[PDB]
Amino acid sequence: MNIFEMLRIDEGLRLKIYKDTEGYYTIGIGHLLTKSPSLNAAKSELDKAIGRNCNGVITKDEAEKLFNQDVDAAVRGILRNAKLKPVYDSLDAVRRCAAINMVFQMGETGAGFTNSLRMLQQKRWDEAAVNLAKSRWYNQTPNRAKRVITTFRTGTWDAYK
Ligand SMILES: CSc1ccccc1Cl
Repeated sequence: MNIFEMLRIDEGLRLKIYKDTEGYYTIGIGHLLTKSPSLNAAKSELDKAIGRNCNGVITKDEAEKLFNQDVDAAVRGILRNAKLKPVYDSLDAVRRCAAINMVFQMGETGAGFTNSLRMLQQKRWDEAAVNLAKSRWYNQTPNRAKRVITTFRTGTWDAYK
């Protein structure tokens, strides 16, 4: 298990434009295209991302390439963020995957987790797990949030096996 396998489980793989759990146009392994309601706007973002005229459809290789870029962007965003980096650097490798997973899903802005971050940095795992669940995130995607929270609570891959 690694961050790629973990997010591939959580996001699935679809080769044609779809809507995510929030109703936003997406493709591949959870690659957000746009929050605009315009499918044409989403198709333009897709063509820009892939470098060719895609008509809303990509190959598996292209989906995996976008996915690698997206995971890397989440990691680099953590490392550039003065609030997130110290917490991330305090974690073991398995829990770092849970952190990347959250940033992939919600972005750096998706900021309100200050108290959870403090508990995680303090290694108060059960308390952090309780706090993480008091969130729109948990209520709207509870099965995925439960898996991520179990990963933070235990430092194991048990929720994904
Ligand atoms: C909200 S999860 C997270 C994100 C960035 C760095 C560390 C953590 Cl625990």
